[PDB]
Amino acid sequence: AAKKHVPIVKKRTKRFMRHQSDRFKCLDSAWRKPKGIDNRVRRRFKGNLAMPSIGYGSNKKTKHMMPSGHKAFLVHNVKDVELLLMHNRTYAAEIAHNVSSRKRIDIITRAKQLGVKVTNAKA
RNA sequence: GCGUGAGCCCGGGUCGAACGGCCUCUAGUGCAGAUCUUGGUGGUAGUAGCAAAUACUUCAAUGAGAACUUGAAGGACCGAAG
Ligand SMILES: [Mg+2]
Ligand SMILES: [Mg+2]
Ligand SMILES: [Mg+2]
Ligand SMILES: [Mg+2]
Ligand SMILES: [Mg+2]
Ligand SMILES: [Mg+2]
Ligand SMILES: [Mg+2]
Ligand SMILES: [Mg+2]
Ligand SMILES: [Mg+2]
Ligand SMILES: [Mg+2]
Ligand SMILES: [Mg+2]
Ligand SMILES: [Mg+2]
Ligand SMILES: [Mg+2]
Ligand SMILES: [Mg+2]
Ligand SMILES: [Mg+2]
Ligand SMILES: [Mg+2]
Ligand SMILES: [Mg+2]
Repeated sequence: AAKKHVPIVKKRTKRFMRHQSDRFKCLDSAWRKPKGIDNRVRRRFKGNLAMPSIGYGSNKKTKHMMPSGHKAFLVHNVKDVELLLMHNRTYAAEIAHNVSSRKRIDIITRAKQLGVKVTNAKA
């Protein structure tokens, strides 16, 4: 179980999609700030896409925290997962994607010994 | 799943030989436009159309397949500045 923490509030779950990326396939959905002189999104017309702002920033107490209350730490081996020995209530280990199956099993066993949560343990 | 965001990480599939994090150093380093360059691909669309030069028809053979292959017969044109 994670450390006691204030409830996690996101202030927003949507992704801030790029303007007209829904209409043009040459445009990736990744956010781009519209620099056009006449742009309605830039000028903040009612009923349009919202632009990201620092006001959407998450609470400093719960930033980078997954819903279980843990912060993800990427591990590539057993020695990496052993760095979380003193942090099993604040940090959860995420096994790197390019780790072989046997090394994944070793990391999972060591994390079970240490009491460290693994976010992608099932395989 | 994380980040306000650019982005980052993971699960599954495909795949087959290299690759990444951190601190510095470096630059031919970030694209929707430029009637931009090269290449590829659409709707239009099975659409416009394939209509000058009189014209083809019967039987048989060949052949998987015959109006525009061939034989025979008929009907026609060029009509000696052909
Ligand atoms: Mg978000
Ligand atoms: Mg103006
Ligand atoms: Mg090879
Ligand atoms: Mg350049
Ligand atoms: Mg382009
Ligand atoms: Mg531009
Ligand atoms: Mg072109
Ligand atoms: Mg075309
Ligand atoms: Mg037609
Ligand atoms: Mg015509
Ligand atoms: Mg015709
Ligand atoms: Mg004719
Ligand atoms: Mg026959
Ligand atoms: Mg004919
Ligand atoms: Mg005549
Ligand atoms: Mg005559
Ligand atoms: Mg003469």
